[PDB]
Amino acid sequence: KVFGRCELAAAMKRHGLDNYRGYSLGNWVCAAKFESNFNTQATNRNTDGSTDYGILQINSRWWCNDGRTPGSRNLCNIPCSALLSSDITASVNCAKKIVSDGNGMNAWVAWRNRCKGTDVQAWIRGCRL
Ligand code: NA
Repeated sequence: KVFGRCELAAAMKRHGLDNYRGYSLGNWVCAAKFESNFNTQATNRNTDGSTDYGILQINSRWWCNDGRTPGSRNLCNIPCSALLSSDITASVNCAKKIVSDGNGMNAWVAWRNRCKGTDVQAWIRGCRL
């Protein structure tokens, strides 16, 4: 599924991301925009044997198990295929873990490069929340 901006914002709000660990909703929407272009099926296969999965491009070395990645930790305790669903629940639950495991949103390269320091409220402006 390719989400709309406001539709994704509402889904992320329903799942408790607004102000999760001090990150406003627009940060999460911005991260998804630049990680995956709002596409739940996005995959990026890296040369290091790992793969980034889903709307938040969560990597298979630390966070989910795909059976193919060296050094797997599976800290979210999920198969990576769960991150390719049309429903965002598994991606949101794992994203919450990423931040709870002592990372901030700097764990997402697209957040740090394209969202940090910007007016991230723009990403939820005009939306029914
Ligand atoms: Na996309």
